[PDB]
Amino acid sequence: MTTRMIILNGGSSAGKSGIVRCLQSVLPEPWLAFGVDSLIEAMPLKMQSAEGGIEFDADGGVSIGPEFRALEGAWAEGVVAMARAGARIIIDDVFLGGAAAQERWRSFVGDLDVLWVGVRCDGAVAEGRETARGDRVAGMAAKQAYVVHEGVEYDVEVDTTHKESIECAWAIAAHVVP
Amino acid sequence: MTTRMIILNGGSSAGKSGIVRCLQSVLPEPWLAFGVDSLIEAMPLKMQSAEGGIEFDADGGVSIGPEFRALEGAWAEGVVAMARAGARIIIDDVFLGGAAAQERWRSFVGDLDVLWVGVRCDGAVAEGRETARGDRVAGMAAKQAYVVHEGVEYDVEVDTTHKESIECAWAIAAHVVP
Amino acid sequence: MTTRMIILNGGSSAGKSGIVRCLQSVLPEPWLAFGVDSLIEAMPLKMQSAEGGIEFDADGGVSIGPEFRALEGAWAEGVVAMARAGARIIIDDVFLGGAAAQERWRSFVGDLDVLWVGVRCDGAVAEGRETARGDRVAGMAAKQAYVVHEGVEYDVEVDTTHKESIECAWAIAAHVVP
Amino acid sequence: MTTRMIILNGGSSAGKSGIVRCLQSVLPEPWLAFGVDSLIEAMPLKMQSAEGGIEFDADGGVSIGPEFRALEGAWAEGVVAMARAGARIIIDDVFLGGAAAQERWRSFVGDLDVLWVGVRCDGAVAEGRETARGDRVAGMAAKQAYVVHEGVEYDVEVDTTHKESIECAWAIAAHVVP
Ligand SMILES: Nc1ncnc2c1ncn2[C@@H]1O[C@H](COP(=O)(O)OP(=O)(O)OP(=O)(O)O)[C@@H](O)[C@H]1O
Ligand SMILES: Nc1ncnc2c1ncn2[C@@H]1O[C@H](COP(=O)(O)OP(=O)(O)OP(=O)(O)O)[C@@H](O)[C@H]1O
Ligand SMILES: Nc1ncnc2c1ncn2[C@@H]1O[C@H](COP(=O)(O)OP(=O)(O)OP(=O)(O)O)[C@@H](O)[C@H]1O
Ligand SMILES: Nc1ncnc2c1ncn2[C@@H]1O[C@H](COP(=O)(O)OP(=O)(O)OP(=O)(O)O)[C@@H](O)[C@H]1O
Ligand SMILES: [Mg+2]
Ligand SMILES: [Mg+2]
Ligand SMILES: [Mg+2]
Ligand SMILES: [Mg+2]
Repeated sequence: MTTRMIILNGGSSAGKSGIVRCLQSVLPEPWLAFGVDSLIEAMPLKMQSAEGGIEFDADGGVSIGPEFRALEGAWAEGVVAMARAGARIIIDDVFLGGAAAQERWRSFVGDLDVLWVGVRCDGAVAEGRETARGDRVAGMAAKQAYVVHEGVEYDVEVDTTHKESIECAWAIAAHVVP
Repeated sequence: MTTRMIILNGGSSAGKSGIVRCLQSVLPEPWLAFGVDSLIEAMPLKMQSAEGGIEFDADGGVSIGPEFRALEGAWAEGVVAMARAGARIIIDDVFLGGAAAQERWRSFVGDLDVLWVGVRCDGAVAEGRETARGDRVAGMAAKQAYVVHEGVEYDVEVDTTHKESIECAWAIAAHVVP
Repeated sequence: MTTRMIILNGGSSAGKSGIVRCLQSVLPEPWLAFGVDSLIEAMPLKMQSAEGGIEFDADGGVSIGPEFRALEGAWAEGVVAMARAGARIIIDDVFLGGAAAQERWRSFVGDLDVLWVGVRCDGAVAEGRETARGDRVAGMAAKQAYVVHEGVEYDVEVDTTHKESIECAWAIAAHVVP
Repeated sequence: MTTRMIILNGGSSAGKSGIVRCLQSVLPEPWLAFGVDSLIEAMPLKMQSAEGGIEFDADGGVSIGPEFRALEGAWAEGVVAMARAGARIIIDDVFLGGAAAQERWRSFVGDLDVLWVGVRCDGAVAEGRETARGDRVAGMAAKQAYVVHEGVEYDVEVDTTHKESIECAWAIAAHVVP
């Protein structure tokens, strides 16, 4: 019944991190937030230049090797263990592998009560926000806007194309069982 | 005729910096961007704890003393001199003093060809974005959403309540004379 | 035998994060880094204004309430679970409670093979670096420089007062069993 | 007599920005700080991918084109105009062209009272700090450690190899005429 973990999936610039910060403010109990950004931040800088690490193409493409996966996997078991220990966890990720990525997460969460959230946004709109964010490599938002949702099953879906982050946070918070 | 400087005015979280980065991307010639954020960044950290410096109240209020003004004034003459020297300058500021703030800027720009831009956004919407930005002191967006525009005259007005940053950038870019 | 986790303890501005980034570069296998900075970053922003959250005094003091501890505890079990799952973890923390803080960590790591590292630095020198870092609240470095080491037991001790981060990283890396 | 502007020159990771923040804290009057970092930040992001913009090689090399120079030049006249208007300015730059770079600055400052500061640091030590800073492209520090000082004339020279930033700030502050 009680929601232990909230997992958001959406393309780059779809507005996930904004929604996450809104949720942390809205939800009464303290929720810990981790995601693709914090993981990469925690990983050695050289992982971004490594063999089977992660590589960001100049056109917005992304390649993930086994070195990166091995770590991410251990990290996933860790966040789940945190939830199991009583910490409310919010995870924002990018399911590059679509359904396969969701399945990978399912293998780690087991029977933990999870709230699966989909964060959609028009490709062209996301691209604009990517440019607005100033520093982002161009091309990622457009490339990930749709494929990351293929075959993915959600409990709640929000679309930031015409809805503010705080509004999507309200919609999501309503599906969180205390 | 040729636009030398673009000055944007709007409350906190109205979306100015996003628009500025979009303009830098859109406009063909290179535009240098400076604003309230970069100025404070350039000022001594102690200016934020000083006598007649700048003080951010816990409720989102802002107080500016003479020490801060003295510097800002010299800085303003500097950015104008940059434009005079041929650098295309974009300035994003918050006219806390309404018309008075615009008048102060006018005293510095002289007959320089300037494009005055107003960036409006619904107070409640701006507040939401403030929360989404995660780290912002709560209360500033609501407090500045309307008063900073009182008596201010613009050449172009954009409203980010229902328009993306890139879209507002297109509207503004159309009024920029090459 | 094989080192699974490296735990660094030292006062603010002692140079922990610099050493951690050097270790991630030096050590051949990928090491995940988490610490006080990333935890606070992951915690709701409101935790910094909460009842039994964390509070940074204007003079550099720090108060931790039960709300903060509850989360930190679950988080600690999580990073340990990550190590247990095969991820090499580096943790940089500030043992405000001295030996008590180390004991708390011991209760979580169990028999996991851990490398306890002490990072010392002259109080006045740390204070200077605090000022140099530009944005840091003044007073923290001096306050934490010595008490955080009282009764704490280390496997390796490095002193950054006259040694570069990369040098301390070499000293620490030599005690890491592959 | 009265010092109007302080210009620091040194290779990447030599510790310039740390010294600058120490100076802003130490010096009694408020000093505005601008440098290579703030300029690039103010320039369009695309300047880093442009024809005659700025390009950072993967090995730490740096190439500056005419597009970048044109802007920098106008910007230089601007900071000088700020000083002329009464704002105390601190500039931290990297004289890639050695004496030629200092000459370029001289053409802009005219007879303005300037304090020329040299910030040296052992190449290998700077490289280590580069790694410690975590995110810096490797190779820049070593490449710039010595050539940027060739034929450059200073009023004060500080060496951060064995001196803290705050200490170098004290040495520099002593040559600042009120
Ligand atoms: N609902 C929204 N309406 C308009 N702009 C938004 C909205 N949500 C977020 N933004 C803006 O979009 C930009 C990018 O969004 P954000 O960083 O939240 O995306 P993200 O999905 O977290 O990105 P990534 O997947 O790369 O980590 C930011 O500048 C953010 O402020
Ligand atoms: N048109 C928009 N639609 C939705 N979200 C937007 C829009 N423009 C900007 N945002 C988001 O609003 C937040 C705050 O906006 P931004 O930082 O651009 O405001 P600002 O006016 O520059 O703030 P300040 O005055 O404090 O410097 C950011 O998270 C940004 O991504
Ligand atoms: N060995 C060193 N010699 C000189 N300066 C150093 C050294 N190690 C780190 N520094 C500098 O000291 C400053 C503060 O150090 P750092 O941020 O690494 O400390 P920290 O212990 O991680 O801080 P906190 O506990 O607040 O997280 C930084 O500006 C850093 O570059
Ligand atoms: N005197 C010092 N002793 C030890 N570490 C130092 C000293 N001064 C600075 N550092 C550290 O060296 C690193 C790099 O220095 P810093 O960023 O100040 O260099 P910089 O010359 O400003 O770089 P750039 O030219 O790329 O802008 C930082 O992590 C900083 O904390
Ligand atoms: Mg995100
Ligand atoms: Mg702004
Ligand atoms: Mg640290
Ligand atoms: Mg610098």
